[PDB]
Amino acid sequence: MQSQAISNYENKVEKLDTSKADEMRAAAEVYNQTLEKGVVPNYRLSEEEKRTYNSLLDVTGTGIMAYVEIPKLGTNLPIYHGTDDAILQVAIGHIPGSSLPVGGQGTHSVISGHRGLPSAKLFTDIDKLKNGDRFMIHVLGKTITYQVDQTLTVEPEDISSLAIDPDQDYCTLVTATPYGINSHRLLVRGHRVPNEK
Repeated sequence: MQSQAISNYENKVEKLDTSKADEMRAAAEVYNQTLEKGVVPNYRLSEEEKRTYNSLLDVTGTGIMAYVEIPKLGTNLPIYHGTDDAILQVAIGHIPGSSLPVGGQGTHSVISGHRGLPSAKLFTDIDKLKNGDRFMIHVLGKTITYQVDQTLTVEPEDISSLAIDPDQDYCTLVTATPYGINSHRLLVRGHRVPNEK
């Protein structure tokens, strides 16, 4: 299911000319440059903003923009647009209003399984990631590597650590961590490092 989705993504990417892939990825980077930085993120999009967001990195019909690879956890998951409310029950979703997952200075992308059904087990083992561990975003044939440097457990309202820092390139993985009689969020942040040749 998740394997099939990723195969379908890879097939579409292969069919694309490098020119087109580069054009699509540059459009995402240009969009990221317009986002506000150094502030608590605003994750409430207008209708016009949603239309813009949905039109970007629309590789497959289903709205898969990329996939994440976490070698240590044996995890490979397709990343959907975060407006696709139904599919987020069984798949990872990018948080709209955060940077699209194409990297660059002054980007902080956020991808989450917090809306996933328990049986879906989305990012169920990201609590096992330690500082120094790597994950990779695969987007339109480009590999982008992140090294985890921070693991926070927060109340769902506290998103201040998801701010876009103008001089950094961060990706945060998010999941629901239900302990006690309440629900919390686990935020696993990595910073951009060079790829493994």
